[PDB]
Formats: sequence, structure tokens, C-alpha cells
Amino acid sequence: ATLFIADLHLQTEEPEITAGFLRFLQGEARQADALYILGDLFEAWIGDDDPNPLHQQIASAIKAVVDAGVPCYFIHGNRDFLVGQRFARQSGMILLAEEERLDLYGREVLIMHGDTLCTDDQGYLAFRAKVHTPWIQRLFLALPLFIRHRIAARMRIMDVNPQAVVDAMERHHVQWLIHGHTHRPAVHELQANGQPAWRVVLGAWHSEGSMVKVTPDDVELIHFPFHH
Amino acid sequence: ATLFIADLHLQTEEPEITAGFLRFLQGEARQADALYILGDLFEAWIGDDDPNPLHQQIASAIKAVVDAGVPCYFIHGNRDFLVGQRFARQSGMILLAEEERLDLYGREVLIMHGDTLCTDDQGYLAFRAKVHTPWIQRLFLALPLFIRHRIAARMRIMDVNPQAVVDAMERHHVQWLIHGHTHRPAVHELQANGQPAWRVVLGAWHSEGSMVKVTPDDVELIHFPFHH
Ligand SMILES: CN(c1ccccc1C(=O)Nc1ccc(S(=O)(=O)N2CCCCC2)cc1)S(C)(=O)=O
Ligand SMILES: CN(c1ccccc1C(=O)Nc1ccc(S(=O)(=O)N2CCCCC2)cc1)S(C)(=O)=O
Ligand SMILES: [Mn+2]
Ligand SMILES: [Mn+2]
Ligand SMILES: [Mn+2]
Ligand SMILES: [Mn+2]
Repeated sequence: ATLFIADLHLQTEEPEITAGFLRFLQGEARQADALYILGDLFEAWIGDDDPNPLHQQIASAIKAVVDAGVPCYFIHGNRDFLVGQRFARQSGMILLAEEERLDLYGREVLIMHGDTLCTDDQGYLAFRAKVHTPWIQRLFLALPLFIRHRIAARMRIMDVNPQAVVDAMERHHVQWLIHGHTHRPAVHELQANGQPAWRVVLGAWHSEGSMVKVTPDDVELIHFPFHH
Repeated sequence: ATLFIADLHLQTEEPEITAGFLRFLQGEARQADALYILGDLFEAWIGDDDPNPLHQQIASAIKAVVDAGVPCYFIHGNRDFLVGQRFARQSGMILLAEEERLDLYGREVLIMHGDTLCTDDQGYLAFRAKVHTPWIQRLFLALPLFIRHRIAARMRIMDVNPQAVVDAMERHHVQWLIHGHTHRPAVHELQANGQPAWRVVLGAWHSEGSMVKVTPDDVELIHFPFHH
């Protein structure tokens, strides 16, 4: 099976979610063919030089999975778009583009975080266009750590636009889309490419985790409580 | 694994949902230890003497499962409370009470349809108390079929009360509850019996089916599209 997760929003203040993630990594993930993390792995990210110990605990847990023969992949979310090549290296994770078209046992599937589908929030889209500008990023990342922390400190979810969904599945000519961002776990049926299509939406990790499990014959969205 | 499903609302007008159910019965269900159907298997029921061919197609598909060594069980919903011992016999299904406390590989779990938890709808609860009165049922069931059909024809969802949930899990001293009715698939965490508790809610069958799969170590809520 190939596994997809998203919207863990991992942080120092929620160790319970972190332990549920580490349980997942040490059991479920080890049996998989591949693990894809579709963004918002972290609640925030101000650069790979942050010495936050949570960041290394996570990179090490993912790296163990990678080193067991299970490739892990990462698509950025809106929370963690600054995750960079040094984190990739520490984690063993391969950074992917904002949209990837995969081939899972013969089935073609589009993966993305899902924030780009939220076209009714121009407030957000304006923000995203800015923070995706490389010179703006590199500016931020050139600041001393202590100034970046204070900038984030200061800065303290629209559903998808149905048409944006259809447009994305039609650009890639796919009948399957997996995404997160919206925190509304569900399987949807629509039409794309003159045919039945499915959009599978992952949940955020709070009381429960969620994953999409793709096998040769089946696609399942699975929720699991943190009970052990 | 032990499987739980609910809220299929099967009917003549939705053959697609019926085929998705029959797929499920012929694959997934055959590998299970037991299958529990927690109510609203049918969109309506006016008695086991209804000759609706859908009713026999379903009973035969369930009976095949039962005859393969997989016991099936049924708790009534609000839609199909008149399902009776003749349908049980045709289907091989065992009729259970409105609340059952099960033992699944050592774990104690409460199952119910879930309409009884909806105590903020007195409109419904009044209705339910009436249609659960045996003399009222037997009256209805004594009518000629054609009159019952016309009575149903004339008759053309509140979420749970959180306290009613806690009260139910505390009456049975359980940390696990599985139910349907509300059509809001989710895993919830609460407190019961001074401890962590989980309520797992099944979805209705529309574009997707849903099931709770209980194994010795895990409880998962699974959604699956009808894609094959
Ligand atoms: C949907 N999100 C937004 C909606 C409208 C506008 C902005 C956002 C948004 O993602 N904001 C946001 C705020 C802070 C972060 S951060 O990781 O702390 N960091 C990014 C690098 C610059 C400093 C801030 C990352 C993202 S939300 C509600 O989750 O924050
Ligand atoms: C939650 N349900 C109710 C809410 C308020 C009041 C009543 C109901 C309700 O379940 N009504 C209802 C109506 C008809 C049926 S029936 O199967 O067709 N049949 C039952 C036997 C008597 C004749 C009608 C079964 C149930 S709902 C909205 O699903 O119908
Ligand atoms: Mn998120
Ligand atoms: Mn997001
Ligand atoms: Mn129902
Ligand atoms: Mn119901």
C-alpha cells in the first residue's frame, strides 16, 4: 500500500499528536511501499536552522522509515512552505512540487496540499503569492533566528472552490485527487474529463489521525483514534 | 476483523448504492469474523410481507455471507424498525436489541443505531416512543399491504446530545461506542468512567460507503468510494 497523510500541525505544545505520529511511523508506515506527506507537517516553520528539538525528533523518526526501505515524500503546506533542502537531508524525505501526478499500481492520481484550490479566499491567495516569491523568502531567511521568531509571534479555513477542483483534475487528466488543507475528511464524487471522478480529503491530526491507503484494487480514507 | 456498517438507506430508486453494498458483501465481508449492521439498512420498511424484490435480493446476498461462516447481526434504525423475524430468517441475520455491549477480542464496545442519543429532538423521540409501542406496530402490520404503502407514501437529522452519549457509555461502563444515524462520519474523543473514551460514527452510503473495522489491536473508520 501507498500512504498519504497531511495536516499534522506538529508543535511543542501538543506532544500527544507527536506521539501518535511516532506510533504511526514505527508501525503502519514500515509496511508501506511509500509514504507521502501532503503539507502542514508542522504548525509553523521559520527555516531549517531553527534548533527546535521537535524538528530533529521528527526528522530522525522519518529517516528511520526511509532507512527501512520506505521512501517518504513531502509537498509543502501553507504552514510549512519554508521547509528546505537541509530538513530534507536530515529527514531522508524528498521534496516534491505543489502538484504531482503519480502512478499508483497503474492508477493516475493528483496530489497537492489543497490550499491552491481555495480560490474564494483572495486574502489567502495574495498572502501565498507573496510568501512564494523567492526574494521575499530569502530575505526572511537571511534575518537572525531571534527576529524571525518574533515575526512569527506577531502573526498571532475556506473550503475548496468546486470549479478549481474540476480545473485541476482536468489539467492533469486524472480521475483521482488526494489533498488536505481544509481539515474536512471526506470522499467526494464529481465529474472530470467527461467521467466519474473522486477527490479524497485527509483530516487534521487532533483526537484522531487519518490516512489515505492506496492499493492496486482499492482507495480507502481511514481515521484512527490515538488509543494505545 | 469485525465490521460495522449503517445507514445504507437501500431503495429501488438507488441501484448504484445496492450494487456497492453487494460488492462489499461479496468481497470485504467474506474475510470478516462477523458483520454488524447498525440500522437504516433500508430507506423504509412496512413489514416483512412486502414483496419488493429488492428485499429478497438483499436477504439472499446477506444469507450467502452467513452461509460462508460469517455471522451477521442487525440493530434496527428509525427507518427500518419493523424488520422482523421473517426477514431475519430469509437473511440469516440475528436481530439484536437497541443497545448491545460486545466483547471484541477483549475490548468492550457499545453498539446502537444512535437515534436514542438525539435527545434534543423531542419531535423525533415522541414519534419513536409511539412506533415502538407493540400494539401500534401490530395494528399497522395487520392492515392490508396496499393501505400500509399508502400510509408511508403520505409521510413524505439532529446530531447527538453530548450528555446522552456520556450517559450511555457510563451505563455500560465502556470506553468505546460505535453508532450511525447522524450521517456525520467521525472519530470523537470524550471522557467516560473517569477515563479517555471514543465514539466512532459511521456514514451514510451515497457516493461512498463506510465501515468500522475492529481488530485485536486497532479500531478504524474507513470510507471507500464506489469506483469499480
Ligand atoms: C489558511 N491560513 C492563512 C489564511 C489567510 C492568510 C494567511 C494564512 C497562513 O497560512 N498564515 C501563516 C502564518 C504564519 C506562518 S509561519 O510558519 O509561522 N511563518 C512563515 C514564514 C514567515 C513568518 C511566519 C505560516 C502561515 S491559516 C488560517 O491556517 O493561517
Ligand atoms: C430522523 N427521522 C425522523 C425525524 C422526525 C420524525 C420522524 C422521523 C422518521 O424516522 N420517520 C419515518 C417515516 C417513515 C418511515 S417508514 O419506514 O416509511 N414506515 C414505518 C412504519 C409505519 C409507516 C411508515 C420510517 C420513519 S427522518 C428525518 O430520517 O425521517
Ligand atoms: Mn492544515
Ligand atoms: Mn493547510
Ligand atoms: Mn440513516
Ligand atoms: Mn437513522
